Amino acid sequence: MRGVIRKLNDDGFGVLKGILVPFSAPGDEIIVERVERVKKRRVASQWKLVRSSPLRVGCTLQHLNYDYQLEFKRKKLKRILGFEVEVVPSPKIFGHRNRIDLAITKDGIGFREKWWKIVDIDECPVFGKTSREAIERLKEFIEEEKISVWNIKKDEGFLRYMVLREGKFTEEVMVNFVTKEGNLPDPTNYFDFDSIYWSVNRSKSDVSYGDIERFWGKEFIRERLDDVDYLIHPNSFFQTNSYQAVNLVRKVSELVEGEKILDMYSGVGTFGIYLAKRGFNVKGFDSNEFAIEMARRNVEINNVDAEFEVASDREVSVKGFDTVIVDPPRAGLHPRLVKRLNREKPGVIVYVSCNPETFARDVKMLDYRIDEIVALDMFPHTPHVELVAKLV
Ligand SMILES: Nc1ncnc2c1ncn2[C@@H]1O[C@H](CSCC[C@H](N)C(=O)O)[C@@H](O)[C@H]1O
Repeated sequence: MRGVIRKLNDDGFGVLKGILVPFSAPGDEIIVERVERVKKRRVASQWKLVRSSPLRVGCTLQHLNYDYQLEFKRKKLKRILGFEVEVVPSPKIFGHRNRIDLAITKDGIGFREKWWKIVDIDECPVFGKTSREAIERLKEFIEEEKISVWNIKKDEGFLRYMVLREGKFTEEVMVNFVTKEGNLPDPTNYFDFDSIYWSVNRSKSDVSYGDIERFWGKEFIRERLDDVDYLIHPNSFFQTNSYQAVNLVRKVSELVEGEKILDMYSGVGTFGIYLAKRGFNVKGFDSNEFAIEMARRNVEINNVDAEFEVASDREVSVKGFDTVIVDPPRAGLHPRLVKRLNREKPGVIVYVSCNPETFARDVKMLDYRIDEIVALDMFPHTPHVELVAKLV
């Protein structure tokens, strides 16, 4: 119950002689007051910081100097994968995030702390100054139009979330008001952003997206990575760190070989479209219809020639490609896809993953070795990292 934190575990929690301590730093001198058990482990729920570590300044690592965050990620990857992996710093570590979902509740605007309690905020520094402006306009909108907001105790109220998105390289901003059934007052006199959306979440789930009801201004905003534009819709996924996303698409384009590329699990075509712009012959697949539709829209606005189709990893053919890129969901690569890759043996596989343990698992099953690998800090202030591996 007393001692110095020696390291962080893989979720970012301080390790003191096999008790866990959240938001602690190696080198912290602490006294553990209260313990609790979380999945058969002792977790320090009340502790006293006696001496602060010199490493100190979802953001569970935000109390740590950035260089130490990167050191923690290097060490974690080496533990999981078995060897040193370079970690590329995010070009920016505040203002880098291009989407935030703010809950709008009786007792404040921000996010759940103690799930029943809201943390009220005036700005979100990882998103940047646009959030301060949106929040301040939102308060005026709510106040002057007397808008009913979420009462979390009863789960009643009209307005639930304000989701803010922006293109870091285009300066376009989209705001999306997610509500229950109702009538949203005209938001046009309160916001000056390029796109304003009203979405109605008609399910019982607490979610920060819903059915598109109306938009004012642009139907889509854009983000731009180098010379490639990507349409952003309230309901479509896009890498959340625009600055690192630039390094990620460049890195993928550098690792592929040949001319014929498969962009497997393409989503909205982040890799495939960038590669088509660079002159590759690209086909991409994803099981999500809406994502594929966005990828097709992206092909059009960039005037490239690439094809995207909806298919499951259980069925996709990998025949006839020079490089196959895979960016699988949390489950990793379907076993049938691994069999197909083993049989067809494309010259190069590029595997992108923010789940190092699943990557490590799948690579053992593939008849390939790691030729090159780097991690990109896509997720500053969290324990997560994005790996990009070239397999041959
Ligand atoms: N069983 C399956 N078969 C094919 N696609 C799947 C799948 N399960 C999930 N997906 C898709 O797998 C993708 C993983 S995220 C991939 C991100 C994409 N490369 C981008 O840059 O934006 C998602 O787009 C998801 O819709």
